[PDB]
Amino acid sequence: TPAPWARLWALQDGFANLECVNDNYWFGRDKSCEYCFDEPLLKRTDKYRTYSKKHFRIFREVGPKNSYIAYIEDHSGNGTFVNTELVGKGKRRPLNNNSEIALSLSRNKVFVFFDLTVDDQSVYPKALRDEYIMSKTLGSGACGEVKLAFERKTCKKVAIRIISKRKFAIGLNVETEIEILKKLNHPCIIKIKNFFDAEDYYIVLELMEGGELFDKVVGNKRLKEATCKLYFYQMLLAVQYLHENGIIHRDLKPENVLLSSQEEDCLIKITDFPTYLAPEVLVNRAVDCWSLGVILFICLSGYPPFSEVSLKDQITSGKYNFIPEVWAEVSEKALDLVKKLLVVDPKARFTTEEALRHPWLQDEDMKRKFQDLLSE
Amino acid sequence: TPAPWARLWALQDGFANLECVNDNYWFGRDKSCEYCFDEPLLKRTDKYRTYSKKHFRIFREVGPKNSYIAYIEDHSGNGTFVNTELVGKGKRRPLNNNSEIALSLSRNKVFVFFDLTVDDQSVYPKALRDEYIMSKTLGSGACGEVKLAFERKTCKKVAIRIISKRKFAIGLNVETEIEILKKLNHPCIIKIKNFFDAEDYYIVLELMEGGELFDKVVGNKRLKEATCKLYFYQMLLAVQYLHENGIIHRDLKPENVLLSSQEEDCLIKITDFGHSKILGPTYLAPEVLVAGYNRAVDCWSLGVILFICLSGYPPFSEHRTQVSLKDQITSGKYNFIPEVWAEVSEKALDLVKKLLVVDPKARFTTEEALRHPWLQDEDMKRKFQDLLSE
Repeated sequence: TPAPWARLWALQDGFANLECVNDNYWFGRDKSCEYCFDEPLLKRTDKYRTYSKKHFRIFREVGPKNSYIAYIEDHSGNGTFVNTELVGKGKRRPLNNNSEIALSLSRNKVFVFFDLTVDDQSVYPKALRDEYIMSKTLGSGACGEVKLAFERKTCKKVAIRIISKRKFAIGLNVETEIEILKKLNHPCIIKIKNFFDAEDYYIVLELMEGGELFDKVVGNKRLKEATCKLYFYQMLLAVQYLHENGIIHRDLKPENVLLSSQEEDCLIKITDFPTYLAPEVLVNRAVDCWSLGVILFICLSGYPPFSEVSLKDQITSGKYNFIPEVWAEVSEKALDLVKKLLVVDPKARFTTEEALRHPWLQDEDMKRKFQDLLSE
Repeated sequence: TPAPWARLWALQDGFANLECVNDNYWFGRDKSCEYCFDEPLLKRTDKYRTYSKKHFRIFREVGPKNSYIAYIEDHSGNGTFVNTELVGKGKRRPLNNNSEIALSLSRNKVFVFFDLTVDDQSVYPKALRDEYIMSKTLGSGACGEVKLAFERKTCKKVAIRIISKRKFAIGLNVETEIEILKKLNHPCIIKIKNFFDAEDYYIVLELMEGGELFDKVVGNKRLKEATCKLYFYQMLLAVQYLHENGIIHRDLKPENVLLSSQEEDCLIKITDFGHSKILGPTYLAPEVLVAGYNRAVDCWSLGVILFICLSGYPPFSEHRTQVSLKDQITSGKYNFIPEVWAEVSEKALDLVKKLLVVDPKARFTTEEALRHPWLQDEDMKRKFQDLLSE
């Protein structure tokens, strides 16, 4: 009934392949061994007599996070070698995937071990795997694991984020909340494509092939002012839409402003509902507006307005780090808007509506560009 | 020169095992194929003629998180089957580890594919792997990945947490900060066993075999008052030590009170205190929901951890009638269920109350807690001392 957690592969003929289902396997000549060097083929060998009555064992054990770890334990006298190195008499070590087991001699390769407790797709609710193929981890979010997946038949990439129900289990909520987000229909917002419920919550989301605004801005590179304008415009529309649907972001940053292609001109899409923390929080819509200011500052300049006395002191006093050499090539209007957005007092800070009316954004050409991309 | 990213395993004799080094492999009868069904052994077969000139390909591709993803693409007419299911003519799909490749017939198993992009040792800085064997992921922290590891020779379990230097790369800091935490020497605090620096920061920490206080307290189970007392005593010593070394926790909760074995009586160890400083709510103090008093914050937290330990439920929760969680906390009216508390001592309840006081100036300090009657148990104190010998 149970699925195998490991395959052992015989390298020399006169050895059987093993598929590990039980928790423990002894290898040796002894009749009592779960895996016995007894096959009358192997018996005529002289190196056969180099192997011990009870040579070595492979086994599982519960991992500190309810996981499973495979170990090998050498009990031989002429040695059990793993990837060339001797384990040793009475000694014990973890068994990595694709390990080589040699016996009596380092050169004498016998088995290759494969851990199946990896990709191990049984780990997921069947309803989900019937629909998707779970792939690599894409990152560690504010929720938990976001993993790559593929639609079984179309073979389309999707992102699946995984949150643990154990996380709130001391003393359900998400099910109603998902449906509200699911109804949302706008081309600059991430679509919540699907939703599953097992021991964990799985939330299938559309995957953005272009990745994060962050990457276009890390390493002292900067974006053409017009590209900044395009992106920020879209960011304003996005945030406003959220605000109008009673959602406040609270954690807007380049790593969750997503781009839709490797083309410079393209659709921005927002996700996930301290350099970026508002000063008033360091002491609710204004919060997102401060964030955009920062995102804007970084886009135009290629460096952050506040970096590492304290980072907190700089923010609460609202004296952003202004480098003339970097800003000289940026427009007066662009600089102006940034300043309006980076205002300590939230009652003074520009609102998104005020930002959209700001002169810097009065570009009927880039507005048309945005409209074009919606056709794309 | 390059290491193989996959092994293919021949299931039928008259087929070679393949070790994938190149980015693309075509399988087929055709001479041009990187893997050719041509061996004069295989040629006499009748099912040999069921295979296509250009049957299928296996290949790599760069993944979104700088990853590599292995795909199979069927180009046959009689089919390429993967784990029983037909891929299909012109079709393409990802190749999971331990996949079975059949050809022409579902039953006709030929290859088993093994992905080697499965945790490899060489992804990490050599200095580290010379010392440790990297194992399974233990979780995703406030830092990044915490993984299981083993000391190369002793074979002792350790936890290694991995943080990315790319994370702050827009516009080093951690190196000086680590040394301060490294000097800390108290049995109820996690020891920072070692530290490495490559493209990523690796921080080797001691692994707690008992996991999180959280697990012993989730699902309506509760702990014997004496076990609460043992744990909480240790928690007080731990927090006091931190406070005396100028570190305020700010995020004390069951998920970061660690236990040292599956035995009920055992060492508690605390974590994420400067790990909640390396990067820069049931447990949030009411005053934070509204200088050297920032300590009260940790003291409120312990009251909560204490409440939960003795009762098996939280002092403040979310319910659709009692309005906000914030309202309950700021007004300090914890949810008291007589049926649950009847078996808990008066003194224990007393201390909880002293810790759960809205005004920080009134709240018990850790010194005040330790002098509280509930904790005047010379027997449990001796127990603690015993475990230090263990």
